[PDB]
Amino acid sequence: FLISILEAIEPEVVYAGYDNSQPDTTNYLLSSLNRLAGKQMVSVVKWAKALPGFRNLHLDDQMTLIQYSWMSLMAFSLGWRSYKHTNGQMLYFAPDLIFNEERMQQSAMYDLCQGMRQISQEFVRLQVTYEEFLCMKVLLLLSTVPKDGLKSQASFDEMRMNYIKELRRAIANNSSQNWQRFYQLTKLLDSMHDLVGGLLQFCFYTFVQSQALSVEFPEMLVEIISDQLPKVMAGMAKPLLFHK
Ligand SMILES: C[C@]12CCC(=O)C=C1CC[C@@H]1[C@@H]2[C@@H](O)C[C@]2(C=O)[C@@H](C(=O)CO)CC[C@@H]12
Ligand code: NA
Ligand code: NA
Repeated sequence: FLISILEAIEPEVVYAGYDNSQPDTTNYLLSSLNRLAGKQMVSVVKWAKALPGFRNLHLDDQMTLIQYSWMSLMAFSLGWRSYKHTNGQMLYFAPDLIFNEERMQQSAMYDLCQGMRQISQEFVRLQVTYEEFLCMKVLLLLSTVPKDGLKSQASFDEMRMNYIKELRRAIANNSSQNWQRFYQLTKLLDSMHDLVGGLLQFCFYTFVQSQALSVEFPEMLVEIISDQLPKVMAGMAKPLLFHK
């Protein structure tokens, strides 16, 4: 039922509104992705609010969690779309904006693009199911927290454990085979932190020099990044890992 609910609140595909008549310069590609991110942020916030348990958290905890995990959420979903639509060969940012070798090159962030493609490749290797993906995505929203704790810690812990259990349900082969899959899927979850660290570094860097580098960011993103950046830079957040 919880899983059936996740299927129901899963956001509909978001288009980039990309204009292919324009040259694919780094400035245009990055600005287009930032605009896409803004549109995706709207879907993310709406999705989170509809998530069983999220509403029970303090308003500040809700904002904090979205602020710290939006990049991981979008990168993970990108990995899923690329997996389903291109078997992990291209980055399916949006139906109207798919990154091939050429775009990855002109984006000036080829390596980060490959890091994200590696996620899709893991989905392929493990043949991640839609149910597993849905539960894992919720866990990402609940895997980067303030070092000083949350206001509704108790409720948070309970929520997190519920979705972890839901994930094991999706996984459920004998018990040892289920354990192995839990091990592998949570290894994938933990791997998101390092990738996201690199994604956020370039995001913050281009954000800080948005005007000078002519890389546009929509208001939906500017507000969030403006607040998130200092917190992250000061080392106020920490990951909730599944492995040593
Ligand atoms: C959210 C984003 C787009 C939507 C989506 O499906 C998946 C992602 C993940 C990668 C993200 C992009 C988008 O932020 C453009 C970037 C974020 O600013 C890059 C910039 O720094 C551009 O200035 C670095 C990391 C990129
Ligand atoms: Na908080
Ligand atoms: Na792989």
